[PDB]
Amino acid sequence: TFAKIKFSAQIRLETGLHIGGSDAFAAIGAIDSPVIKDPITNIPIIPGSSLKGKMRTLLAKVYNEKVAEKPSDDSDILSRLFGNSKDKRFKMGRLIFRDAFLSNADELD
RNA sequence: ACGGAAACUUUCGUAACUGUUUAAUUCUGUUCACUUAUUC
Repeated sequence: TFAKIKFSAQIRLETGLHIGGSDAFAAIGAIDSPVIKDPITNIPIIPGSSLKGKMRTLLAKVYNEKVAEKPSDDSDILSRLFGNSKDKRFKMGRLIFRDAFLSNADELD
């Protein structure tokens, strides 16, 4: 009737990425867009907005039936997984992500 | 050298007792700080 499925995993980075954050003040040697971190502490963290915006794009190009043009209006077979602000049959999404935090500080030092 | 002369409709007493503009309601549904790039 109503179940809760939590996909707990550990994202391992094999190659250093580069995602721009807010302002260019993460250190004393920046000149371009740095990396988003934590407003309280000083640990490089990755938000959850970049995961939904990238996984949906790479998935809607093989599981679709029509050439897309605008978001929330392509491939109805997967629109119920992320959401749709135009279809009256559903509005809320059934896939809630989470801002991944760096928990590798217990053995990095 | 008047059917006149003498004289408070006056004294007393809250329009009063009682009583929620109340019950119900996410300012949210879609959204990578991105694209091209030999520290040689």
